[PDB]
Amino acid sequence: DKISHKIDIPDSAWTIGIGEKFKNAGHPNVKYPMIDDSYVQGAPLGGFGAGTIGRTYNGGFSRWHLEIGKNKYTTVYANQFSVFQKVEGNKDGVAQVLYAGEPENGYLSSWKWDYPKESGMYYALYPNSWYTYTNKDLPVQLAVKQFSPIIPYNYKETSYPVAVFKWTAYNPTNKNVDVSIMFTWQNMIGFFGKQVNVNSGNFNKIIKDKSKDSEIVAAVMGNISNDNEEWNGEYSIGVKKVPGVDISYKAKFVTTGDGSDLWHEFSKNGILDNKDDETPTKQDGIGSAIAVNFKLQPGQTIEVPFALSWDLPIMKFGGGDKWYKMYTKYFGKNGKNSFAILKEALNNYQKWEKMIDDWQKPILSNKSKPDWYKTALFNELYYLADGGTAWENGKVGERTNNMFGLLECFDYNYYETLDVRFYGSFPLVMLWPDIEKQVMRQFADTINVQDSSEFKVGSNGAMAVKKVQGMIPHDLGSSYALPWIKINAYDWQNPNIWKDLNSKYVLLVYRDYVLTGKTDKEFLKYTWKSVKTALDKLKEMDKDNDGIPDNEGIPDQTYDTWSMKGTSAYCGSLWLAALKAAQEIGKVLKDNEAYIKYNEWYKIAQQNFEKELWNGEYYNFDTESDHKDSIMADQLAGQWYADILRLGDILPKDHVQKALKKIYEFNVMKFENGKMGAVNGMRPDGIVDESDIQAQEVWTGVTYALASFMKYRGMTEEAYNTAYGVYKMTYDKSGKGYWFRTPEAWTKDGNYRASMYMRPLSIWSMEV
Ligand SMILES: O=S1(=O)O[C@@H]2[C@H](CO)[C@@H](O)[C@H](O)[C@@H](O)[C@@H]2O1
Ligand SMILES: [Ca+2]
Repeated sequence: DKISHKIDIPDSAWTIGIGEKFKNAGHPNVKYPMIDDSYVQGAPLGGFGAGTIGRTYNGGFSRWHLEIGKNKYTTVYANQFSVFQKVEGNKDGVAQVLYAGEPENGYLSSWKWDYPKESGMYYALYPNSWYTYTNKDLPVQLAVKQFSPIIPYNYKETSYPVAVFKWTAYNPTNKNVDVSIMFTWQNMIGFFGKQVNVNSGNFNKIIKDKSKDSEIVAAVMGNISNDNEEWNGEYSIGVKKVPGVDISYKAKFVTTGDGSDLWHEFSKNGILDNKDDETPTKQDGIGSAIAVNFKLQPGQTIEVPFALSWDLPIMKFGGGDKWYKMYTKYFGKNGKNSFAILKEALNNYQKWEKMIDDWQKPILSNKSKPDWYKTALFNELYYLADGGTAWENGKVGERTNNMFGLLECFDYNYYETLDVRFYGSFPLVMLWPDIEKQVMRQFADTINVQDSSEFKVGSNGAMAVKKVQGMIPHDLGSSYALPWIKINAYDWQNPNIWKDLNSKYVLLVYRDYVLTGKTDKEFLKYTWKSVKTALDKLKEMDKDNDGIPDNEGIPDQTYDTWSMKGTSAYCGSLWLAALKAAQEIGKVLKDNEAYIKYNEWYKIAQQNFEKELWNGEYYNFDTESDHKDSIMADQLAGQWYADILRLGDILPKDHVQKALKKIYEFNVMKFENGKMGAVNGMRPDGIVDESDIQAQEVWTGVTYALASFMKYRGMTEEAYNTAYGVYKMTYDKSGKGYWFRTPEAWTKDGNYRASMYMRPLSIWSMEV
């Protein structure tokens, strides 16, 4: 490998061999059907709300999130980079698709598949990823850096449906070598959303832009229709000319054929026919190809950028609503703007690389932090773009704001699940705070919505009211229904009786004020009525008059199957913290009566929480369950947020420290030797709590949250040891193969529940 000298991959990048077979992979541990797309994954391409495309470490464009809210795992085999090389003095060259695999649909048999093992590496430090190609039969070594411009505090380029592929080629040999690099792409108009005639009317065009020092050649893959539907728009691929390369292209090859129309050209001399052909297709699938050819002398390096864009301006949800995607603010809504997006990328990618470096540098340069932590911190961020992210720029057919939503996950297809976002929204408040405040305003606006229509609760078959006035919703809808319009899509349980949602809501509001500098009084004023309503409504659920809402021994908080009854450490502590936050907001907004009342409620509740739950070593799980003395990893969730919010001690420092040390000693170190995170419940005899499946699970996002709480309490070693098990399981050779699909949970056997999950974004709470 002579090429990793010529590029700049950070040591904290996650790495795997191209074509590597992973032997330990985990699978779902539930009986019901659940997504398992395998370990062949990579860092995604695409901005927020753009739809994303997962290109895997084997090279294939395989995890398709272009239909907003959906996960479709299928490799589109035509979509590839290929190489040709010919050593000066040899009669023939060699051509090779850079894909460690071969088609499963019978097509493109003429292409040279099966990129060999042990001949290159994949690296990822989101939003960047790289491939290196170090192959005994390719004398010129190649690398590519691929990315989308995902940039904190930037709401423009971060939205773009674009990717850049910056190639580097180096000749370590003593002979001249002819080299070509070819990007192929299928005209994917009709891949989803089109109910009949999926290819019909698709056509490809070639654009040559000859600006001084900025020559671009691109293919635009569109459809003859001007219909404004989710399916219609354009793809584009292209390249920018650099000194010493030439460009060639082929506008139309058939993807539902053997591929030789293209490949016989490429395999001869690495030069395409430059044949333009705008004829629309009927049934056949079609594609385009853009190539560069160059001669490298001994010792020579050259760099050349390609790009990909997708202008699919409309997202449709299953309940019928159609919305424009965010990037249309910058490029237009008519679906005929792929070239403009591509051109912007090819002309500005160096500036985008610097912007990414500038944001990653403070962390990367901090030599106190281990590399593994950096690997996880950056790579968990994949989910912000990959989680079905919806970011609207108007309803189709007809505002100041752009509504936003991130899915909980794909298996549980709910936008912004609040009990989860309490953990998973750290990166948004830290890095894209304007989006975070918009989401919270969305929740504020729902507080007094009432929908008295009844739904059947999935778990027990009881009927319940959809939305109760004064109760925060579980979620802002489903991609299968109507995001932002119809809330509480979740029906497996009744969230109107949950005991955590209203307290978490208030905590999130105050967090969002504190972590953006304690200056945004207008945000506190917008949300204040909803905060007061939320706490007042939750107070009504205190049936024994101890000042604390009572868990009911039935599904009533985020651990939906783990029954809490009476006062719980979890809900009780969140309540205490939410009261303290609201007192503070009352002081800021000069609402005396609120300050007065929430202080009184706090003092009573604090005294009783401590009396009811403090056992001398830790806080009991609850007051009334058979499992009341379980040690819960999340028992002091409210004090964790109180630390972040700078609200001081809700519980005594000594008792918090004892409890955290107990959780480390038990839930971490007695669970598979502390190598897999914090199990949720452990009995005081050191045996995992078997009262419910959730007690026997590690929750990745709970464990990262626990690690930040330990860190803030000076338990540095325990904090990183605790987090390390989650990193190991996710990313390491000894783990279970969950990279770019971190799950909610795993059991002690390492098998998982709910891949591609929002909660582990809580790792960013370790950077507070
Ligand atoms: O009912 S679920 O399967 O439970 C999931 C998690 C627990 O893993 C809950 O916290 C969340 O509120 C639910 O929307 C999910 O659907
Ligand atoms: Ca009570």
